[PDB]
Amino acid sequence: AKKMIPIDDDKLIMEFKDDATAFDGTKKARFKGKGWLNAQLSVIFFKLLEEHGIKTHFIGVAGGNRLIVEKLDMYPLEVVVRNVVAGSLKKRLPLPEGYELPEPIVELYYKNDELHDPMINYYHAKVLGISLDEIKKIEEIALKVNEILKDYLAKKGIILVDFKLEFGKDKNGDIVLADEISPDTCRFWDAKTKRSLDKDVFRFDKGDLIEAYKEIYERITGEKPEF
Amino acid sequence: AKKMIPIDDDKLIMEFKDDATAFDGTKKARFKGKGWLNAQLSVIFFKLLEEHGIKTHFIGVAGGNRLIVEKLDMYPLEVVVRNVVAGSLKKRLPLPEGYELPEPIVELYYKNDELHDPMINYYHAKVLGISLDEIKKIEEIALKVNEILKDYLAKKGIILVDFKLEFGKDKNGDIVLADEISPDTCRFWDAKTKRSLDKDVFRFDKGDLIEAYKEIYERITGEKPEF
Repeated sequence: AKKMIPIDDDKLIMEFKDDATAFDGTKKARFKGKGWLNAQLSVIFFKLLEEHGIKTHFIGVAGGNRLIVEKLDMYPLEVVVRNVVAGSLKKRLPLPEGYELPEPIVELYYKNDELHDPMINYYHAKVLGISLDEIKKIEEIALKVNEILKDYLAKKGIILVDFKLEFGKDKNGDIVLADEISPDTCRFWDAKTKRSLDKDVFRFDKGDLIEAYKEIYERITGEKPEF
Repeated sequence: AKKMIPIDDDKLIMEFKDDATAFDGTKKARFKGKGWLNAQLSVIFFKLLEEHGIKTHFIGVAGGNRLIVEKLDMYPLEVVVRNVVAGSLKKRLPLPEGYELPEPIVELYYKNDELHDPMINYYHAKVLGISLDEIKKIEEIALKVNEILKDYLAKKGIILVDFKLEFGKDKNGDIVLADEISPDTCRFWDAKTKRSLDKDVFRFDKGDLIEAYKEIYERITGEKPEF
């Protein structure tokens, strides 16, 4: 879905591709224009978060589907924030899809292909070299990001169901939001109909992925995508 | 492995059986005298913890393989403390069996047969009705229990690799250690040889289960079991 291209010690290129993968690599397809949409939406979200005082790796656009991003010492984590029950949570808590959580859930996943990205807690993280203070800072950022995105999206008739973040550390030792923010990494439901406007359309053949991602883009920007 | 028999609102009978189960019920066998050993060892450990100020459900012995225990509102948790890498941890962190942890790991598991007892974090626990203060108290108790047991066992040439606890709440709202403490619920390794003196002998056919459990009993008591 994405390619990283080194420029120097300070920055690199993050390039969004049209490739889509699901179910641990077993499902694959290419969607023309997906890269452009995910790149554009990431930029929109990064800029919004920066305005709200969230440090992100976003530096600038490099034309096409390319972003210039800050080089970081990456944490081997995927940080998932969940507002509504969906996806893997249904296999952890006996709650139905669509269940409204009384407060957000934050889950930490250890990025490790061989172990298939298992969930971890604060004690496992410490063994991996991540201090409890770092973990607390990471979850604090993720929860603030959640508030900003959910509020922003709700005013555009979209329910932020859940989303996945990655983080790294900059040269000052500050924790910086990295990776992407897109319909690939978030669950987005229409507020009126509850239908998926995200990667679940591809995961479960709910319709046309490109049309769903365009709809998100159009609702957010107020204009049709130019590509 | 165990049966619970209600007496009244204050207490019940916890009875230890000779049955052994492994790998989610797929492996079964009966070991003559296992119930007696697990009952006796639980009593020994409960008494030791009580002397060190740990609240446990232990009230008294009711002859044979029967303990009288306090009735509690049980938490739907299994709390696992790990000092040495073994078992399921090898599938979560890329560390070898026998790896010495820099500090103990505490894992919370949601007791739910349908979901196969998935691991959970503090956020999932809150959704299940368990406050962060309760979770903190539970882990504090578990970590203290760990120190007491590991110190006690090391002076008898046994390495406490890991163990599993359950807890409930008494009528005063205090958090009380429940279930059992035995070679069924702990990993015990000989300090000299590193060989299993616990349920792993049954799990992986490492030898005679009864002989292993007797050895633990003999090392702890200083005398051969009478049954």
